[PDB]
Amino acid sequence: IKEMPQPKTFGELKNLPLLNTDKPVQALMKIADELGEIFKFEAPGRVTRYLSSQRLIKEACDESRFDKNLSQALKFVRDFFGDGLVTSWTHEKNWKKAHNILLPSFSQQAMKGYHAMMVDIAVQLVQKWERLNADEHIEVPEDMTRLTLDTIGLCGFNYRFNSFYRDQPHPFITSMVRALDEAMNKLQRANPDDPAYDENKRQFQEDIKVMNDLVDKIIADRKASGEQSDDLLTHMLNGKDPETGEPLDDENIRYQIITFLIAGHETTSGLLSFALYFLVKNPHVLQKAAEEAARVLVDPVPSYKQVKQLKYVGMVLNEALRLWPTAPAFSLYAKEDTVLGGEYPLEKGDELMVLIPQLHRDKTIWGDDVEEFRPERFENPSAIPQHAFKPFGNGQRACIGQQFALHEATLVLGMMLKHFDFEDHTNYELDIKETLTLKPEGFVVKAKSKKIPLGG
Ligand code: HEM
Ligand SMILES: C[C@@H](c1ncncc1F)[C@](O)(Cn1cncn1)c1ccc(F)cc1F
Repeated sequence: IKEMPQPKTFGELKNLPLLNTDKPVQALMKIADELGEIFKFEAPGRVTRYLSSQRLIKEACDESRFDKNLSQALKFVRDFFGDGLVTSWTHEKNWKKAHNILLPSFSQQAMKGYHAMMVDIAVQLVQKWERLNADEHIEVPEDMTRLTLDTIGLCGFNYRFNSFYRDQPHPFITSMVRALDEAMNKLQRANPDDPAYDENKRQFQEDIKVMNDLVDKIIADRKASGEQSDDLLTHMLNGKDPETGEPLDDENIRYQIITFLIAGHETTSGLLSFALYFLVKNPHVLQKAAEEAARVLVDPVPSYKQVKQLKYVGMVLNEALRLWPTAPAFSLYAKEDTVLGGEYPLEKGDELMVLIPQLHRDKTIWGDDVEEFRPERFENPSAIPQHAFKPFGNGQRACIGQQFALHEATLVLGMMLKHFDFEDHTNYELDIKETLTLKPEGFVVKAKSKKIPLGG
């Protein structure tokens, strides 16, 4: 029954120039602040409706009426991730097949089995910071990415990236980032000329080969191994579908490996980085979290059971995900003609985009203090209405890695708070870099050891 707001248009380009910025999600949040709970965004040949209120998003999350959509971003990265779990349609046969095969790799029982290898990498992080000299500082997102990449490599695939042995990032992730940048930049401007893009397109082939060589090696080293593994790669290679009784095909396996290597570390690094940012900006909250870590983590290394008792650290992480969910949007399509919210008619196939940071600032849900960092909002999880808090997506297409991410992040943040005091020595000004995920660029701290020993 109502007509939808729309931001500024530019002739035949429609709204597209508004995203000529390196911070498009933050630009869309500002449009949502100006225009409200829903607005229409048009580009040449596509329309998207952006949702920001829990009132409308709770309906969008009704899986009888809306299914996951492959947004323009997911259609773009499908060039690399193929029909892996993140980039396949719900009704593409390999989605449910791979979901069925890999679900058991993300249970609590699987988490108990990953714990010792998560501790392996977390101890390496703590030892790096213990070994810094006087007046040296920490590049926070850089070291969080070292940890999370190593953790998914070791836990998932028994592969050691050995990121803490490197002063620059592992070539695999440099090659991935550079291949994606090149693929993006290429979508514009006189492409077959003298240099083209890659110094005549050679660097992309090299970067593609880096990624294919690593996938080759992860698979070959497993098959040649005379040790028993039971990890994510075991299920990828050998798990049979409970429905059809067949394993994943070889091509899809390659896509799942690169999907999980990337999905399994990037957003978790961003979460750890934002959580430490908010802690040093809210020293009362840091103190409360540090007291919990000291009281709970009484052993030289944490046990799985002790990580489960880091209740306040978990609330800290959820509140960082509330303010800056590091995968900040997900996309849905209308299965049939329908009316959203009693007021906005949709046609079959219409795209809805959930603007998660704005959902998480809905004052009718959280109160007027939405910009404050207050972990106590999560003291009682049953008090949060359904579909108010969605940093991991929705329904059967929600993040399969959610518990892995939160166990890793709770473990590591707990050990950080046990072993160091933290100083915001530069009075860092939050600068949020946007790729397909969010991170606090240039965030640096100093860590003063509490001199607490690590069986590390
Ligand atoms: C705090 C960290 C993380 C956040 C915020 C996050 C966020 C998300 C979101 C929002 C989705 C839904 C995407 C969509 O609807 O298009 C998703 C799906 C997915 N995530 Fe994550 N994720 C995190 C960590 C992880 C980890 C650690 C892994 C792997 C170990 C992972 C693997 C996946 C996969 C495979 C899917 C697709 C699930 C499916 O459709 O079957 N994510 N994640
Ligand atoms: C969105 C993000 C993600 N999704 C879900 N859980 C964690 C994440 F970290 C991402 O890593 C983004 N990304 C894309 N190319 C580089 N990075 C991603 C990973 C794999 C993928 F198949 C698609 C995809 F969008």
